[PDB]
Amino acid sequence: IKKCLFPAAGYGTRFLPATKAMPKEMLPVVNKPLIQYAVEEALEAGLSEIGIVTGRGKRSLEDHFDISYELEHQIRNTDKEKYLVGIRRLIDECTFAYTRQVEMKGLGHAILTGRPLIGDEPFAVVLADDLCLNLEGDSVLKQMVKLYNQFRCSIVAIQEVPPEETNKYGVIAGEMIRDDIFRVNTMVEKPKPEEAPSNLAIIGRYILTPDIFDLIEQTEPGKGGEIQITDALMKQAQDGCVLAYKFKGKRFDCGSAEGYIEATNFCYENLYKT
Amino acid sequence: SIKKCLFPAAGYGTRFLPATKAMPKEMLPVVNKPLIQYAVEEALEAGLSEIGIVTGRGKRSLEDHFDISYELEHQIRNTDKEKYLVGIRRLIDECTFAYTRQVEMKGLGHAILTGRPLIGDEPFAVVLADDLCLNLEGDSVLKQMVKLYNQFRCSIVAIQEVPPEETNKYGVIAGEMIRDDIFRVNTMVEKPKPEEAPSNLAIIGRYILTPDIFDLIEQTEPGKGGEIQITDALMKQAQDGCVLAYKFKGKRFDCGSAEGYIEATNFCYENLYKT
Amino acid sequence: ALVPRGSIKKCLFPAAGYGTRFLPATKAMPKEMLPVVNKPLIQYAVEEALEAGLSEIGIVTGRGKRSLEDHFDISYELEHQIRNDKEKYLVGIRRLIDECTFAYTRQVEMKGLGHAILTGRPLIGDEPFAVVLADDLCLNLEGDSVLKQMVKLYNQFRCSIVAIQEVPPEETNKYGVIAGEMIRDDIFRVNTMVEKPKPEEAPSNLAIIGRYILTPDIFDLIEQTEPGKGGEIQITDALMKQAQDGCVLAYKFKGKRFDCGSAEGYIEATNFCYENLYKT
Amino acid sequence: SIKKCLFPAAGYGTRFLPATKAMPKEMLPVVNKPLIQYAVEEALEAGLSEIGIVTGRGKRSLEDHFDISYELEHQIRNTDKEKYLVGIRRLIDECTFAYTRQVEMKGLGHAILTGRPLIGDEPFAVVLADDLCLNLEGDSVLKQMVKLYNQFRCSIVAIQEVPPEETNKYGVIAGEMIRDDIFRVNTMVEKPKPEEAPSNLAIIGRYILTPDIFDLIEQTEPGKGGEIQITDALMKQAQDGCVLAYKFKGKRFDCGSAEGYIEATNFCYENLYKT
Ligand SMILES: O=c1ccn([C@@H]2O[C@H](COP(=O)(O)OP(=O)(O)O[C@H]3O[C@H](CO)[C@@H](O)[C@H](O)[C@H]3O)[C@@H](O)[C@H]2O)c(=O)[nH]1
Ligand SMILES: O=c1ccn([C@@H]2O[C@H](COP(=O)(O)OP(=O)(O)O[C@H]3O[C@H](CO)[C@@H](O)[C@H](O)[C@H]3O)[C@@H](O)[C@H]2O)c(=O)[nH]1
Ligand SMILES: O=c1ccn([C@@H]2O[C@H](COP(=O)(O)OP(=O)(O)O[C@H]3O[C@H](CO)[C@@H](O)[C@H](O)[C@H]3O)[C@@H](O)[C@H]2O)c(=O)[nH]1
Ligand SMILES: O=c1ccn([C@@H]2O[C@H](COP(=O)(O)OP(=O)(O)O[C@H]3O[C@H](CO)[C@@H](O)[C@H](O)[C@H]3O)[C@@H](O)[C@H]2O)c(=O)[nH]1
Ligand SMILES: [Mg+2]
Ligand SMILES: [Mg+2]
Ligand SMILES: [Mg+2]
Ligand SMILES: [Mg+2]
Repeated sequence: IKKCLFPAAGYGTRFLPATKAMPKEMLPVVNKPLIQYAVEEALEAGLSEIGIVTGRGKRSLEDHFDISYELEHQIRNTDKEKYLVGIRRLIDECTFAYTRQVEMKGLGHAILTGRPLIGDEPFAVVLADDLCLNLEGDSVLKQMVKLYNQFRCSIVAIQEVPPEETNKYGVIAGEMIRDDIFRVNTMVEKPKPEEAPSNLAIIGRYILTPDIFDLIEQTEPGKGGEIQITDALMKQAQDGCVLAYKFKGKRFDCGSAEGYIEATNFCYENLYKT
Repeated sequence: SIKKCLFPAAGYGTRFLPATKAMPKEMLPVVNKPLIQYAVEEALEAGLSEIGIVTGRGKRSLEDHFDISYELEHQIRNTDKEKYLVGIRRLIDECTFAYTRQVEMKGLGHAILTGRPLIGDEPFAVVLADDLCLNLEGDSVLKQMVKLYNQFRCSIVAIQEVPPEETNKYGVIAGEMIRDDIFRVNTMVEKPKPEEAPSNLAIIGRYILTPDIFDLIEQTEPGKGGEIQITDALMKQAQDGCVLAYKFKGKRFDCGSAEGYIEATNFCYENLYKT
Repeated sequence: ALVPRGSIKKCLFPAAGYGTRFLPATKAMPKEMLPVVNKPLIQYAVEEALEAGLSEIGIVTGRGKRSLEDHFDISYELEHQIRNDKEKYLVGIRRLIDECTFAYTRQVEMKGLGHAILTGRPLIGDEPFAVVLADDLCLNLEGDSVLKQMVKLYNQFRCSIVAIQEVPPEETNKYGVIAGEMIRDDIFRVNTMVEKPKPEEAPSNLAIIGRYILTPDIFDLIEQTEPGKGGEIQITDALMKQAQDGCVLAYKFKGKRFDCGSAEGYIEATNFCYENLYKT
Repeated sequence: SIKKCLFPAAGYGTRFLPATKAMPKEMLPVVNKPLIQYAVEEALEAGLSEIGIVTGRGKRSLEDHFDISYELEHQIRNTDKEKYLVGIRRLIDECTFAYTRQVEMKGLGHAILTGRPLIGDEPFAVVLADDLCLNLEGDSVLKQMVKLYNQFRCSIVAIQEVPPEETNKYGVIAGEMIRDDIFRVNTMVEKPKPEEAPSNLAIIGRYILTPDIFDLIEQTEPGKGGEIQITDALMKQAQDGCVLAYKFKGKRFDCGSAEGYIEATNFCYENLYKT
C-alpha cells in the first residue's frame, strides 16, 4: 500500500470568513497547516503518493505543496533548515495529484470522486480536520498500515466518547478480536443518542480496499442528505471484513471551534516552544 | 476628510512558516477571522472606505479573501449561514480594494513608499495587521486616531507604555507632553539597546501620515537591519513638522509573534466567538 | 470647482469586459490577453503608454483578473527556467516590469465602460489620466504611438482627447460617433457624441477608437450619467456632458488600427503582426 | 478497452514568449478555442473521459479553463450558455480532470512518466496539444487509434509523411509495412539528421501506450537535447514488444511553431468560426 487520499472539499462552515478562500484543512495550528500534519503522517507510514480532493479554496492546497520559487529566492539566506525541513521533505519525497469535487454530496461521494487517482489498489483516507498526534510512538496512520498487512481488510480508527456527544460522529458496534481491535457488524452516522448502538465513534483515519468504490456507487443518501462513507463501509462489513481499531495517541476535533483552540494551545507548549 | 488606509502585507513572516509559505502573516486567522479583516473593519469604523494593500509572497490569499466569491454564494445559497459572513460582506459592498506589489523587501518604510500610487497627495492611515487592536468599550484605535487628525491635522502615531526590557523590539519615541495621552515627538529610534531608548513608549502598528512622508522616505538611508524604517523617516518630520504620539484606548495583542498570536486566539474565542 | 490640467503620468486600462466573442478561450482570461501571434493585446497597450511617458499603469480587472496580474508580475519560475538567454523574447515585458508601477482594482458588476473607468478612480485621484482599451491594437511603425501623439496634443491644449478615425457609414453602429467644429484637418471640437447609433442617426462618420485623455472631472460626470445603450454607463455619454461646458477634442490619429474586439480584426491583426513584426 | 488520456502541458514554449509567460503553449487560442480544448474534445469523442494533465509554468490557466466557473455562470443567466460554451460545459459534464505537476522539465518522456500516479497499470492515450488535428470527414485521429488498439492491442503512434528536409524536426520511424497506413515499428529516431533519417514517416503527437512504457522510460538515458524522449522509450518497446505506426486520416497543424499556429488560426477562422 502506497497511496493516501485527502478529502478537502467541505463547506468548512465553523471557520468563516477565514475559510472563504481556503479550506478548513488549511487552517494553521500555530504555524503548520492542519493538512501538512496529515501528509507528514502518511509519509511516515510509507504512503508517498498523495491524492487531494479539492473544492472551495482548492488553490490554497496546491500553492502550499508546490516548489515556491518566490519563497525560494526570498529565503536565499537559509534558515529554511529551521522551518521548512518538514514541508521540503514532502515536496521531494511525495507526489501530489489533485482532482476537483464539483458538487458536495458527502464524504462518500468525495472518496468516490478520487477513484481515478487510486484505481485498483488499497488506499488510505485521511480527514485532516481530525489532528492526530503520537509523539510517543508511531502515528495513527502507521498503526493502521501495519494492521492492514496483517488483516488485509478495511480498517477504521475509533475511540470512546461521551454518550451525549455521540450524534456528532459515526459509531460502530461489533465483537472484539483483540485488546483494541473489533469485527464491525453495524455502523451508523450521527445517530440519536437514544438509538446510539455504541460509544465507539470513528475518527477520520480509514484504510480502504478498492471494492469500496463499487459499494459507494450503491449507497443512497443518508444522514443530512449526503452519501456517507459510514453507510458504504456498513455494506462492506456484511459481505466482507471491516475492523474498528482504537488507536494509540492524541486526537483533537479541529472541525469544531473548541477543538481547534485546544489543538493550537497544545501544539504551542509541546511542539512550538521546543 | 481623511478617507484612505494602506496595509503593508509583504513581509517575510519567517515566524509563521510553513503556513505563511503561500499566505501572508497578515492573513492568519484568530479563531475564524483573518488578522487583516479585523484591521479593515477597524478602518471602516473610522470612515476609511478606500483600502490599498501592498502585497508580497502570498498575494493571492489577500485578493481572494476580499474578492467577491461566486462559489461561496452558491454553496451557502439562499440566506443560509450569513451569520458568519456579515462582516466580510459589508466590507465588500462599502469598501474599494486596490493592490500593488512590493517585489523587494527593503523595510516597512519602503513598503509604505511603494503604496504611493494608491494614495497620492492626501492624508492616509497605515495599519500593520500583525498588531491586533481591540476596543470593546468604544471606538477603535484607528477611529480614535482619525478624530485626533481632524483636530491637530498632523501625523499621528499610536504608542503604548512598554516594559523597559522589551524596548529593543519596538520603535520608541520621546517628546513633550501636551495631554496625558498625547506627546509631541522630538525623537524617534528603531529597536534601541534598553539603556538608549529615550523613553519606554513603544510604537504600535497604527499610523496617520501626511503626504510629505513620501519624499521623506526617499531621503531616508537604510537603518536598523539594512531596511528603510518609517520610524527614521517619521523622525525627519518631527524636526520641522508636527508628529503626535497617542496612547490609545484598547488592548493590543502582538500577533506578529507566536506568543501574542495565541493570546489573541484564546481571548477572541472566549469573549467574541463564544457569544 | 477647479479642474486640474497638470502633467499626465497615469494610464488606466479597463479589462473587465465579458469578452463574449471569444468566449471559450476567455472563460478564465480577459479578451485583452489574447495573444496577437506571441504578445498579449494588453502588453502592446502598456508599451504604448511607456512610449508616451506614462509609467503608472492601473488595470481594472474582471473575470480572468489573474491572467492580467500574472503576466505583469515578476514570475520567479520563468526566471529559473532560463538564468542561463532566451530573453530576446522578454525584452519588452521585462522593461515594463522594471520601468512601470502596476496597481489593480476589480470591477464588481459590469455596468459599462464608463462605470469601468469610474471603478479606477481610487487608482487615479484628482489627476489627468489616459485610458487605453487594449482590444484596439494601434500600430504606428513609421512614427509615434497613438497615445504619444495624443499626449503631445494635451500638453498644448489641455483638453480631454478622444482618438477618432473615419469609418464607412454602414459600420457606425459598432462605435461611438462624434460631431463638431473642425479646427484643423485632424482636430475637431466635439459638440455631440452618441454611442452605437443607427446609421441613419449618426452625427458623422467619425468613430471613437479606444484611446482617451481625460481630465478628472469626468469622474463626477460619470456618476451623473444615466444608463444608455444596452443599459450600460457609457464613457461616450459622460464625455458628451464634458463637451458641453468644457473642451473635448477629437483627434484623427496617424497609424493603423485593428479591431481585435471582433474575430475578423483579431485574425487581421494576427497576420499583419506575423509578417511585419514576428519575422523581424 | 481504454478510458484514460494524458496531456503533457509543462513545456517551455519559448517560441510564444511573452504570451506564454504565465500560460502554457497548450492554452494558446486558435481564433477562440484553446489548443488543449480541441484535444480533450478529441479524447472525449474517443471515449476517453478520464483526463490527466501534467502541468508546469502556466499550470493555473489550465486548471481554470477546465474547472467550473461560478463567475462565468452568474455573468450569463442561461443566455450565451450556448454560444462558444457548448463544447466546454460538455467536457466538465462528462470528464474527470486530474492534475499533477512536472517539477523538472527533462523531456517528453519524463513528462509522461511524471503522470504515472494518474494512470497506473492500464493502457492510456497521450496527446500533445500543440499538434492540432482536425478530421471533419469522420472520426478524430485519436478515435481512429483507439479503434486500432482494440484489435491489435499494441502501442500505436500516429505518423505522417513529410519531406526529407523536415526530418530533423520530428521523431522518425522505420519498420515492415502491414498495410498502406499501418507499420510494424522496429526503429525509432528522434530528430535525426536528414542524411541518417531512416524514413519519411514522422511522429505526430498522438499515442496509445501500454503501461509497461513507464518502466521503460526510467531505463531511458538522455537523448536528443539531453532530454528524456518517449521516442527512445518506445524504441525499447518496439524491440521487445509490438509498436505500430499509423498514417492517420486528417489534417494536422504544427501549432508548436509560429508559422503553423498562423495556418491553424486562418484555417479554423474560415471553416469553423463562421460554419
Ligand atoms: O462533500 C464533502 C464533505 C466533506 N468533505 C471532507 O470530509 C471531511 C469530513 O467532513 P465533515 O463535514 O467534517 O464530517 P464529520 O461531521 O466530521 O463526519 C465525518 O467525520 C467523522 C470524523 O471526523 C466520522 O466519524 C464520521 O463518520 C464522518 O461522517 C472533511 O475533510 C471535509 O472537508 C469533502 O471532502 N467533501
Ligand atoms: O518590506 C517589508 C517589511 C514588512 N512589511 C510588513 O509591514 C509590517 C512590518 O512589521 P514587522 O516586520 O513585524 O516589523 P516590526 O517588528 O513590527 O516593527 C514595526 O512595527 C512595530 C509595530 O508592531 C513598530 O513598533 C515598529 O516601529 C516598526 O518598525 C508587517 O505587516 C509586514 O508584513 C512589508 O510590507 N514590507
Ligand atoms: O463593464 C465593462 C465593459 C467593458 N469593459 C472594458 O472596456 C472596454 C470596452 O470595450 P468593448 O466592450 O469592446 O466596447 P466597444 O463596444 O468596443 O465600445 C467601446 O469601444 C469603441 C472603440 O473600440 C468605442 O467606439 C465605443 O464608444 C466604446 O464604448 C474593453 O476593454 C472591456 O474589457 C470593462 O472594463 N467593463
Ligand atoms: O519536459 C517537457 C518537455 C515537453 N513537454 C510537452 O511535450 C509536448 C511536446 O514538446 P515539444 O517541445 O513541442 O516537442 P516537439 O519538438 O514537438 O517533439 C515532440 O513532438 C513531435 C511532433 O509534434 C514528435 O515528432 C517528437 O517525437 C516529440 O518529441 C508539449 O506539450 C510540451 O509542453 C512536457 O510536458 N515536458
Ligand atoms: Mg469533522
Ligand atoms: Mg510586527
Ligand atoms: Mg472594443
Ligand atoms: Mg511539438
